[PDB]
Amino acid sequence: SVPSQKTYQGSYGFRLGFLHSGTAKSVTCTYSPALNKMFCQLAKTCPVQLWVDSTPPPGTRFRAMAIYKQSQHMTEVVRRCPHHERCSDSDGLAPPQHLIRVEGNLRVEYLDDRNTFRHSVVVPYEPPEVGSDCTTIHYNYMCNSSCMGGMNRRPILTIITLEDSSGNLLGRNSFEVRVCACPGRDRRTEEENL
Ligand SMILES: [Zn+2]
Repeated sequence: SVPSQKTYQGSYGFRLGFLHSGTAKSVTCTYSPALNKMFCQLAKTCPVQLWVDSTPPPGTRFRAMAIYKQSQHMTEVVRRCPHHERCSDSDGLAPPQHLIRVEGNLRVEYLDDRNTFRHSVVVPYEPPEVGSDCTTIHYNYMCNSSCMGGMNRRPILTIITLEDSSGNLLGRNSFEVRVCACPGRDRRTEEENL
């Protein structure tokens, strides 16, 4: 039981885009093109852009789900550590076990899969303003990569699926995530190896 991570642009040319924030110490979120990897801080805004070549149907939704990047951990459900699950950081919408939240959207929906037990967060797709190129969603990651009892220093991927009103697959993309105290420093360091 592991969700597919195969990239699939689909009929609407579904792609992800990210801000070009750089690696100065003050950045709270930064994306590495070379590593296809997002470096972000705990509970801080994480902008992800949805790009499409054609506007998807009314009722289209997009879903985010985390899985472990390493094959020997892939079947394990990614969830918050007991400490953070018990933290008083609720937004009144997200379940306490869920790693990924959506910020600033009251139509957000959260799922515990009854069969796979996977967590995911789903949101109604809205097309960009006519003068805009893409739709920006603000995610929050509610555990650090280094959380004891949670991700436990294990790398994760976030999978974003585009789906129709019936939940049929329309598109898929993914990116690796590290949730850390110093995204800029950590990105610059990880790219040093290239
Ligand atoms: Zn944690």
